[PDB]
Amino acid sequence: MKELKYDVLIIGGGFAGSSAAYQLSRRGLKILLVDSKPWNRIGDKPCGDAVSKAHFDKLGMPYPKGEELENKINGIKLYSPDMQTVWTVNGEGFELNAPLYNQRVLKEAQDRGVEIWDLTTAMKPIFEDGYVKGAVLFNRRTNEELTVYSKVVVEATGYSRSFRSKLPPELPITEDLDDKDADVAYREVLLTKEDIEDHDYLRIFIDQETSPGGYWWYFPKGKNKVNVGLGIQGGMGYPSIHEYYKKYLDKYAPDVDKSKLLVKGGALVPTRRPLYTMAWNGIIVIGDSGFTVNPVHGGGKGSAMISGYCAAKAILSAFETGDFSASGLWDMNICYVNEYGAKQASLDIFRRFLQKLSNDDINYGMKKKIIKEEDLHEASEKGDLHLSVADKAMRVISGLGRPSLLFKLKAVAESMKKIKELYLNYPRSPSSLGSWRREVDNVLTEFNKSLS
Ligand SMILES: Cc1cc2c(cc1C)N(C[C@H](O)[C@H](O)[C@H](O)COP(=O)(O)OP(=O)(O)OC[C@H]1O[C@@H](n3cnc4c(N)ncnc43)[C@H](O)[C@@H]1O)c1[nH]c(=O)[nH]c(=O)c1N2
Ligand SMILES: CC(C)=CCC/C(C)=C/CC/C(C)=C/CC/C(C)=C/COP(=O)(O)OP(=O)(O)O
Repeated sequence: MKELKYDVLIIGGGFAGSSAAYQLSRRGLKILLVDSKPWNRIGDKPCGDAVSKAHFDKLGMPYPKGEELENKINGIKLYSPDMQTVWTVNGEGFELNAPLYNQRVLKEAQDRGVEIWDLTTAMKPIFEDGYVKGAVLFNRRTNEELTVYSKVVVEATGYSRSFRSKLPPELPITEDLDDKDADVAYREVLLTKEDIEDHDYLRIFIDQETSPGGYWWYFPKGKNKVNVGLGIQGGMGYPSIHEYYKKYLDKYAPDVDKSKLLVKGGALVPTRRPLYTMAWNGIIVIGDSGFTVNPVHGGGKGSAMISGYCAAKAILSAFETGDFSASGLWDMNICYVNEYGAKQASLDIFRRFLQKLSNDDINYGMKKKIIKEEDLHEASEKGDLHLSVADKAMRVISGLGRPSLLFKLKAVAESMKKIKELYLNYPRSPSSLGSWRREVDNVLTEFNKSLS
């Protein structure tokens, strides 16, 4: 078959892949990005389509404008299980037309020298001499089966992790996902009968009975259009998520016009710390494939762009040292862990705590205000549950006279702090990875026991 040579092959054109291509463009490298979907459908994976504005600023990512921005967001309303307590968290964000913005990032990258092949699937990994050296591609637009050699492969295939799962299991880059370390999520976009009240605010409903292990949401895409859905924890033996959706939709969205359904669908959502290493010999993994999703609120589009940024930086470093080993690409880990990874690890622990709380716990915690918005902002943005904040919450929890998991909040905060420092001390070289990973596992397995 025909053979082509590129500096970098990016597999997947989602938020992760497109950002990597964008950040790498116009810097002396010959880059190819491929995606199985047609151009017009790239980026249309079921999503809430809510992304913080801060991510676009930090990474120098172009703001979503025109038809790419459906609704401006100025905050989030958080509802208690009994709907009695409502927390308001202010902050600027965007409700996106995800495919439209995704395709512009691709189009701009293409205008900057990046070659993009749609309707192209990476079938077989080229793994020779202990290295990832490219992939076999099938372009069904031209019915060609091409062999493409690259110095670095950027695996950005989303939750399917379809490419790296075909690599030898001895590679640390083939680390798989535990069922309980993920959520299944489902959403629909419908027009509403009445205009949406406070349509510039997202709505999140916490309820372990209507959405166990996750939450319900109501994300306005306009004055009369809303992205409504839910997420539940996988590996728990829960019935189909659509059973939950169909049963409790009217409670969280009584205003929707069910005859005006625009889109519907669901997918898997990783909810844990990222891959212990997101780089190895000749390969970097980003996005959902590298588990870059926020373990608490399930947001992954912002951190996917971050992973693409770090992938670009690491690859440039590799070419400047002529070293495409794990060691040569190791800055990928250092960059991402400091930018978002260390936060994920802390929130990974906090998630396990939150998912085991009862509705009574959450009702009590919110009504009695165990934490304030100043620290809630600090919590899900820096991953830090300050010990002073936990102490203040524990003094309130001490007023509870019934048995509750809430009483372990101080211990949870200490565990979050411990694993946070452990990730900030990420191994400088691949030779220290195994020792560090086992130390992380010990912290996690210990914490799981402490919740019982
Ligand atoms: C229902 C629901 C709701 C939400 C969310 C998820 C879900 C399922 N998330 C998470 C968010 O959707 C997700 O984390 C990111 O879109 C991940 O971006 P990626 O580019 O990694 O994956 P993504 O799946 O978007 O990209 C993968 C791409 O690779 C392609 N591909 C796969 N295998 C291939 C192969 N072998 N060859 C070629 N191409 C291949 C696919 O075709 C696809 O285009 C979210 N996030 C957030 O921040 N805000 C929110 O509101 C939500 N809400
Ligand atoms: C539904 C699933 C699976 C995930 C959703 C993920 C979420 C909640 C995304 C919300 C993103 C968004 C639009 C946030 C806007 C509201 C907000 C509190 C933003 C905070 O970000 P910053 O702008 O940095 O906050 P500051 O106000 O401190 O600057």
